[PDB]
Amino acid sequence: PKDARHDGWQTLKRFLPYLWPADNAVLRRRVVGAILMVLLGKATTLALPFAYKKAVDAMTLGGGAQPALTVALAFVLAYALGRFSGVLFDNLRNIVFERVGQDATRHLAENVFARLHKLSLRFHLARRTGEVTKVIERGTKSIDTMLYFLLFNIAPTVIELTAVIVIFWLNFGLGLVTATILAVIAYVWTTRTITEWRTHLREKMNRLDGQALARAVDSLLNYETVKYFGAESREEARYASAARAYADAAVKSENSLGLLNIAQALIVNLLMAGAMAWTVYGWSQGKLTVGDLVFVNTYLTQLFRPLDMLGMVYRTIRQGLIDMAEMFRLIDTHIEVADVPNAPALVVNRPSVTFDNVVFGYDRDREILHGLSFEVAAGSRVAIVGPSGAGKSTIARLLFRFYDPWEGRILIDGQDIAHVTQTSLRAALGIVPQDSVLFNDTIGYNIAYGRDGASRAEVDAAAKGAAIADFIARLPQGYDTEVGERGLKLSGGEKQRVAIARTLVKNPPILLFDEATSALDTRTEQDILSTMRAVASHRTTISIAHRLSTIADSDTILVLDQGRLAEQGSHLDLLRRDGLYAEMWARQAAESAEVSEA
Amino acid sequence: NPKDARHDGWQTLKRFLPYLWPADNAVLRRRVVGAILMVLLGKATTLALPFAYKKAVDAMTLGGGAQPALTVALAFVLAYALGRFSGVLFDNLRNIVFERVGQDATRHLAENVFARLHKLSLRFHLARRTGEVTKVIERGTKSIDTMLYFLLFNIAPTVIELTAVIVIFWLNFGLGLVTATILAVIAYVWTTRTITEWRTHLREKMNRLDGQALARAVDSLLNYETVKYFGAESREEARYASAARAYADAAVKSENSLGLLNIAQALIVNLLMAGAMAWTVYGWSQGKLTVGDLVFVNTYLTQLFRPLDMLGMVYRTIRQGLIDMAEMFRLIDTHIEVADVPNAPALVVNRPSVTFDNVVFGYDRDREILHGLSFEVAAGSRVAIVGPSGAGKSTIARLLFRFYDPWEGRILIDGQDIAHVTQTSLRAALGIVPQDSVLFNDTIGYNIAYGRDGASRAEVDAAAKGAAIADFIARLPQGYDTEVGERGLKLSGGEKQRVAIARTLVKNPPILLFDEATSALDTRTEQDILSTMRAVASHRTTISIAHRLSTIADSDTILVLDQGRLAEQGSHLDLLRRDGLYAEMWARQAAESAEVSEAA
Ligand SMILES: CCCCCCCCCCCC[N+](C)(C)[O-]
Ligand SMILES: CCCCCCCCCCCC[N+](C)(C)[O-]
Ligand SMILES: CCCCCCCCCCCC[N+](C)(C)[O-]
Ligand SMILES: CCCCCCCCCCCC[N+](C)(C)[O-]
Repeated sequence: PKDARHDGWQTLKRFLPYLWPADNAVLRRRVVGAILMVLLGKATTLALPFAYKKAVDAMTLGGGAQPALTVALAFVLAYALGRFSGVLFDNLRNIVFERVGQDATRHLAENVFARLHKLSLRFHLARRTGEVTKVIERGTKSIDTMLYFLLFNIAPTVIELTAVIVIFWLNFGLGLVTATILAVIAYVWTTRTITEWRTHLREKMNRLDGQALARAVDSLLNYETVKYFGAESREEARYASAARAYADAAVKSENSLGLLNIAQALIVNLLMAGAMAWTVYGWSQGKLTVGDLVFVNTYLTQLFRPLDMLGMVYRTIRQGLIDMAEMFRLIDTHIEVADVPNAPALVVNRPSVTFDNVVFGYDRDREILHGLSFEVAAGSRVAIVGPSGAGKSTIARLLFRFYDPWEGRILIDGQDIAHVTQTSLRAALGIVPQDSVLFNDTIGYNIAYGRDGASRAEVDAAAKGAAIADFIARLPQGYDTEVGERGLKLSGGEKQRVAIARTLVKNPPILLFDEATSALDTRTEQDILSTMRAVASHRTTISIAHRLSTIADSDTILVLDQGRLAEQGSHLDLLRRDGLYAEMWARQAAESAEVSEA
Repeated sequence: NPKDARHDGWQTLKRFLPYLWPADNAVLRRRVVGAILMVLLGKATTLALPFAYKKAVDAMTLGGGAQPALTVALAFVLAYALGRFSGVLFDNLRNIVFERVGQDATRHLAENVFARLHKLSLRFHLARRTGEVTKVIERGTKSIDTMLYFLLFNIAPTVIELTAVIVIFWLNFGLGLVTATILAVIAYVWTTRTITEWRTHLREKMNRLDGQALARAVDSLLNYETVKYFGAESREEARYASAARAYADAAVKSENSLGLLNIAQALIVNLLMAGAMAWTVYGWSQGKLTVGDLVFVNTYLTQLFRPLDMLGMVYRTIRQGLIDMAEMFRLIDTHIEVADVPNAPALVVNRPSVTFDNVVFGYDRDREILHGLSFEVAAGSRVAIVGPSGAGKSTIARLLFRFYDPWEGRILIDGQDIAHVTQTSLRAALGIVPQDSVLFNDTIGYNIAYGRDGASRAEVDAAAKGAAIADFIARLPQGYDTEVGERGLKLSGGEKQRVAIARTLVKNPPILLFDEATSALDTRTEQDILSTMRAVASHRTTISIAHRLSTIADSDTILVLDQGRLAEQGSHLDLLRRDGLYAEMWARQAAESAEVSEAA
């Protein structure tokens, strides 16, 4: 299986089950029909030059003005009809297949998509919409072009080349056979080596093009700054030099194409010259008819027509195979966090949260949690705070099982979250993160996202609960207002309110505020804090906060130092202890005063 | 006037022709001539080579005058092969010789448009998304290049060949044959075109669906965390699958239609083939035509219809290329709102005063903002401009840099109306630190050096020091070669403002503008940067446009705008004493800060 040379062959064999699904009968029928269309089309194209030979033969055999007229007429008509017919077969093959190709590549994409969702968070799925989109577009085009070239250019040509070898064998040579085989070998090898050089030139040209283009775009998007420094002439010169570098590279790449074409023309035409000369010489001895010259000429031109594209085909087939290989590598990549076999669902009857001696870090060379233990009582409002090395920023990620502890365990109710299904676990958890994100869709879609079947009544109830309902009411399209971009832009407080609403639709027993107000301004922070307190009403709530004043009303506060629980208690008890929390409090207070000073 | 014509493809091409035939470069003109010669040689060769084929056949079937027939046939066969290779050689030599011409012409068109875009008014608001613009321009470049190549090296050679084939078929056959092939070409073109319009529409629908599917997938992947938080994986998968199926259906239709065009083309071509070959053989029956003639006619027809095998795509591309090119010329045509007057003198700043003289202005003609604004800023003085929401102060810097002209009134620097001087000299007199400074996609050292064209490493260092950003750059791994902006290291607002101060330091302008310079900063950052700003304001005329009055209270004088006019003028104390608009504002701002101080 995967235990193989890892070449184009393996990638292709891996793709083969998509083309021959074994789920779908209809597609299998289509593949068969397409193959029949290939065989018919080749049969037709091989046959039609014989029709040409006969017409010539009848006019040359050949004592004057004879029934040769009827026969020659019949044969030219057969030849023309054959030409049209082969085209009909080829286009019919394309048509019958296209559904197969489209389905197979779709299923491959869907499999990759699903896996990418199963894979680890640590794969840094935070990047540019444009860059990713360009890459995926490029690869999609790559794999498609590749499939079409492989199935409908290379394979028919292998069949035709073999048939021409058998035919040329039976009726000529075998000097003819060796000459054409050597010609094909030289043609392929030459095309290949020149193509490798050409692909390198293409890459350089492409990179230069990107550079000139980046210069123009950066310049234009910075029109104000360019005016401010009166730098138009400068930017023009800057663009122009880049544009010149690009043009030089383009001239080189395009010229190298002329070289490949000429090289190919020489090979084909030496073969033409030799084959036709030899055919004439055979005719001179009465061994071969005059029709034979036409026969050989047609056979060779037909053979070498698909190889006219060979260079491009090769580059393309190469690139696609690379890209597919890449696809499969992702499908192959192992999943860091998995449900154990036959994992039970989490059942939350009492929503306590326990951290039991948790040792964790993102990377094995940097340990963040050094044996963290704490208990959060069901229904309590708790805060987790600490200074810079405390490790509090891991809590949410550990709790939703984005990662597993190196050592120790996390429990909800009485249960190790490592031993339950990931879906049931996340089903018990609500989060309002620091930067909530909106999908590119309506406010309603975004709120409804909290639970799969969510009704509009539910969206309304949640929107009320987060107090974003009036704002939505004052939009013309209300809940059908598109947001994100290109959509309406929301303020930070508005987005946090959507996030809270989303969680309200989910309606979880355990709710996490993960630096929820950290990006908000003061007035916004104070406003959203009452909504948060209200929404915390009959849930176990864990608030992870930088600014202590925002969490002072907590039932209890857990203070972390150096990956362990340093202090615990209510805000007054902690101030009374004169410990780490008290110090932080003083410090934050002092800074608040300082800003007020100025 | 060439611009005085119907707006079609012909006009667009005629506009492009001077780029192809420069009358500046000459070398390129030679290349164009040479390329045309390669077209002619290549055509002569391809038209000639079937005759060599015809003759070879003739020597084999009427070997009476052509002997030794083996020798005659061989010589002709070799002639034919040599001819094939030769036509290919001419064609590629033509491409090679032209390619520099093409690249240069399109480069110049691009440079003309670029220069224009910089000349056009700010109101076209040229700040938008990099990815979209880049993909569009890439699309347009590919589009125009492809149409040029198809026009010069597919359509035109085919016209030459088609005419030649008509003259030849005329002299030596038919002329029923001439009519038949011409009818065939006409049917072929018409069928191809009508099918192509339909196909192009299907292509557009397909493409739009593809983008939609890709966007759903990308939104999901970039939102892996949120998708996780809500257990929404299956939902997102189904959501991708639905779009993906819509795309696949559209693609299937589009590719199927390709099969229809190909089949229609083959029907037309092959009917012609059948008729021509029948007519030729029957002509042979009557002793009119040689058997070589059959081969000759067949070869001629296949050669004629090979470049037309691409006709559909070709048609789609050339059309699009022409549209895109027209768009280019439209930009070049668009008139310039703000221009130097003819033979404009340089602005000469000896004493750097600034005068606003009865200035009436608005961005748009139905909304007037400045209603006759007048003020004098003394050379070397430090002044602030403040006002409430409708005062119009946000226009001042834009008027000074002549992004726009006053509707009425004028602006003077050192007694010279800025409308009548060269824009470059005027802008040379002015420094600005704007509210949001922007960085080029390049190193931080480049961004600082940008203040003056020839800026030395030393000047950059001095400016960085004056901006108090030198220490920060030192602690960068790559120092001045640290890449910044998008695709680069992210700088804080204060860091960006400090880079802007450094650029202005490199520039060393006589007059300096702080245009809401600290308005995007937090309080401490603002307080830090203000001392730097004051130091750099030392011996310049400085104009500070500020929302927050406390940040400008130490000004030599303060200009208070209300409703597009000068309401109040004077020192911060004179203004508090008057108990006027500035006083009210001051009081209110103080109140607000205290209220904010309250929440702690
Ligand atoms: C309809 C075609 C769907 C198949 C999936 C296409 C995704 C292409 C991504 C290829 C990128 C691989 N890589 C990283 C080497 O570029
Ligand atoms: C939105 C209007 C587009 C006009 C922009 C033209 C600026 C010149 C950039 C052309 C780039 C040429 N290229 C891609 C070959 O480098
Ligand atoms: C071959 C290089 C010539 C400059 C390339 C400029 C690209 C032009 C893109 C124009 C597209 C505008 N549009 C879609 C409205 O037609
Ligand atoms: C690291 C990049 C690999 C990501 C591949 C994701 C494949 C998602 C499917 C996108 C296919 C777009 N399509 C086929 C509709 O054009």
